[PDB]
Amino acid sequence: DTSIDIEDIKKILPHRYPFLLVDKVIYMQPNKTIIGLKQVSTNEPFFNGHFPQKQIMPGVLQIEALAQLAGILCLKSDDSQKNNLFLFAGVDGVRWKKPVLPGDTLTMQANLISFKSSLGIAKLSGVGYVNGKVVINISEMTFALS
Amino acid sequence: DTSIDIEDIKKILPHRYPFLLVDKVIYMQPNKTIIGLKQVSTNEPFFNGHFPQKQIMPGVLQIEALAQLAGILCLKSDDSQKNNLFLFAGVDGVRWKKPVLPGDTLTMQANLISFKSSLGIAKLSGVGYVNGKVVINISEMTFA
Amino acid sequence: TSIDIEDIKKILPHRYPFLLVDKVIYMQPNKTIIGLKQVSTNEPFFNGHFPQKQIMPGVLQIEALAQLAGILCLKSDDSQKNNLFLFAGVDGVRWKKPVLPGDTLTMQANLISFKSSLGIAKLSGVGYVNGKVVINISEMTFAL
Amino acid sequence: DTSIDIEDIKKILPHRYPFLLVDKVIYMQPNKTIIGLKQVSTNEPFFNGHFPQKQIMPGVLQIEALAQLAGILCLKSDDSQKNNLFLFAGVDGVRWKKPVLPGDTLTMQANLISFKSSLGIAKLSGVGYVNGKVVINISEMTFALS
Amino acid sequence: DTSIDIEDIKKILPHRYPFLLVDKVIYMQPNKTIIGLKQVSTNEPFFNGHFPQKQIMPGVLQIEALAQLAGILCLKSDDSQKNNLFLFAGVDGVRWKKPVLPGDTLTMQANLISFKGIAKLSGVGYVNGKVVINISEMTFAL
Amino acid sequence: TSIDIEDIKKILPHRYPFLLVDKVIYMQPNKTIIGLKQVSTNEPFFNGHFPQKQIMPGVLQIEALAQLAGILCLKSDDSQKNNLFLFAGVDGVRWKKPVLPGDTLTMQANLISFKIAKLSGVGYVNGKVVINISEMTFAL
Ligand SMILES: Clc1ccc(OCc2ccccc2)c2ncccc12
Ligand SMILES: Clc1ccc(OCc2ccccc2)c2ncccc12
Ligand SMILES: Clc1ccc(OCc2ccccc2)c2ncccc12
Repeated sequence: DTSIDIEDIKKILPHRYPFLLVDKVIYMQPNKTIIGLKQVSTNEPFFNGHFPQKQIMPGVLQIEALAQLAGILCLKSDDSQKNNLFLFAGVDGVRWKKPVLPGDTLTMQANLISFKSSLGIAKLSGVGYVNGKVVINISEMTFALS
Repeated sequence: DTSIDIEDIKKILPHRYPFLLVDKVIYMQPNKTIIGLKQVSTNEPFFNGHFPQKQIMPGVLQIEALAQLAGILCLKSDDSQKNNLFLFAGVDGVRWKKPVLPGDTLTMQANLISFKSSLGIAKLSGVGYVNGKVVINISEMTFA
Repeated sequence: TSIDIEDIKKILPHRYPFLLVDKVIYMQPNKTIIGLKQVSTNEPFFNGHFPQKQIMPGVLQIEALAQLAGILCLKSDDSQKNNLFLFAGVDGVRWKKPVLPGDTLTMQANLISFKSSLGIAKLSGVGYVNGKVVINISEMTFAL
Repeated sequence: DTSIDIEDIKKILPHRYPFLLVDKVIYMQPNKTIIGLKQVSTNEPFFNGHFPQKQIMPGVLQIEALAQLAGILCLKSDDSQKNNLFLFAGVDGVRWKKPVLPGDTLTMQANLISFKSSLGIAKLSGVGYVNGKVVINISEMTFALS
Repeated sequence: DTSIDIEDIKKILPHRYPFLLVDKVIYMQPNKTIIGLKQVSTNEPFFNGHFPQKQIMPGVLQIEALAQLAGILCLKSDDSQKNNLFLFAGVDGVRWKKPVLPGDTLTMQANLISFKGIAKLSGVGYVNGKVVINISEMTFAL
Repeated sequence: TSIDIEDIKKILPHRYPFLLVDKVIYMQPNKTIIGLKQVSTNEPFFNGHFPQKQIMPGVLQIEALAQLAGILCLKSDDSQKNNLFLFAGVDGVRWKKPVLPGDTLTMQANLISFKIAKLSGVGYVNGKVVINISEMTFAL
């Protein structure tokens, strides 16, 4: 198996509609890496405003999606700190290569770099794909246990 | 490269948010068959109400998506009738086999049975798949 | 009996924007149920169906009847303390007239069969706007 | 006795979703009176917030509905001022008697009192009903045209 | 005073999205007065309908904001009646002076007149220290 | 030169629920831009971020500053009559303080290079720094 459907995602993360952007976790290795996806449908509430004339997934939400996927890893790698409210502290080295569109499946991988659990400091890298091609690159995502 | 993306789907169907349920058309043969997809995400407005404790894509929206996909075939097979507001006339032989969940891709095939080049009205069959498994069966969708 | 929207939510798990029964105006356990849905412009599906012309999607008329059908099943028999029913099949649906903002949709469902703790219920359904037939359904089948 | 339907109402009023609260106009007399209705359904977006435990139509939106209805009468009594963006200027003597609930029909009547072609100063009274019973009573609505 | 932030507002009022119209209470004196604010942003769900061509905060929603602020005062002034569902009963003498727009900060004050639940309150809203809305009398019901 | 939001929608193509600039208070073409976003509870994202605690998601603060940035670009040079710009990359973002219901978010974007347009961006609540962005990169 090694899979996780949205009901169990909701037990881990606090995020709800309209700001839960991880539909499924397909693979996870604690303290190491996590693979998951987000489905991109026209029937999402952000598309109307971005944009009326042309529907492109906001890249900033692509950041959020990966961050949430990254958040799951930390929470399942270490839950000694029984607090699932993770906040973005800093993000670095983001480059967007290709528009993500309604219809695409967004395949995401996040890799855990450093964890000093006593503080609440987690650093991660992230890559997002569509059809095996790189759409979003993230060098370093910094998250805070508050 | 025979396929239709969101923008051109919106040039064909009048449907908009939150009731446009075709993301992509991946194959189409005029007057014969159409294959498309709808991505199923937690970030869709119906899941909060269906249901709070357990997110299941309402089966009636699976009828809707397949029927919108069917509607594209009718309109691209014959646009002499320059009007894109078709209405569902009836539906028959719907069985739901498996839940459709956030994370799935809904792959849909609609097959044209009859088009009345005399009376007026289209009849089509529909099938929807998740990971190759059959989730929805529709014997006959009726259009006018 | 009558049943208010507060008591309806005590029976059905459906929440916004997918609860499509406003009131149940008559009920007879194991036999028949009469209810209503008020159709207003101020509903979230009307923007997307359609921008140029607001017609209540026929599939939601299926949804509403079947939600009203579900209430009858849960009140006729609740030994199965499960309110999460799912649509299993629907057969013989025919839409006669567009349902519009301003309309009251008066709905009747008639219980045909119930196989106890197998959890199979079969029901017929009709909808009306101004005494006129707008939706007919031969058979709604549920997995209790 | 032209029944007025959703589409033609939208041709009179600039209001759109989720702030158009007239579904139909069933009777109109230019410069005199107007009767219309608003259908009250659970499937409206304001009901989740007002209130989670008990759905009651916000009394203020009942004001807004009569205000839109009255606004239809003004625009169909006199459109020499081809500016359909009318704003609320004052409201006086509003009483609420009964809760307006999902499933109800809100039947609304507005009566024109005064109208000066000089600025957009139109004064109107208004009553709302559910099952013939009075639910909202308004002595005077004052509307300024921009 | 001491502020009542958002989370604590939701513990006093039963109102939720999209009908909670009080963002913050900056000062409150039980049985006397309450001062609060509502941030007016374009990213609010009513602005698309009011209006497509020109975004103006509906006037009746400013009544609702002040009526919710008033509501906080009543419920904290006396919670012997531990029923937070207070309903509008009457409103009298409303006069809107100026359009409230996206970008503005709506500063609001409600003043308790009488309490017997029967509570009467006056209300005033400001944008840039300028009066946008006046309310002589709000009447409310349990 | 001061501004109301009807004109902002004539510049930017973003609409509800993804227009995140309410007012432009100052703009010097090819140089700097000062704007604001009002943070209210009556905003659609707050229900999901989070149920128990309402905090403006940091990524949407990037979105606000970047929309403010894209206004400067479109007014500084509209020879390229395409108002659909797209984020290409963003670098050196640090979040110092939560943005909450009740706050005003005062934003400043400073144009660095234009051939591809680069910009820095800072966000304040009460004159105190909440968000810092070293480099935003755009591709119209
Ligand atoms: Cl000028 C401009 C155009 C379009 C935008 O949408 C967000 C976005 C983000 C990533 C990739 C494409 C688009 C913008 N988002 C933020 C800031 C500016 C923007
Ligand atoms: Cl009794 C009941 C329970 C739940 C429902 O949700 C819609 C649905 C449709 C298809 C499969 C599962 C669920 C219902 N939908 C329509 C009719 C009845 C229903
Ligand atoms: Cl071609 C097409 C056009 C419009 C539609 O709207 C849904 C609907 C359902 C019932 C009556 C009218 C309209 C469709 N609904 C389902 C399937 C196709 C459709």
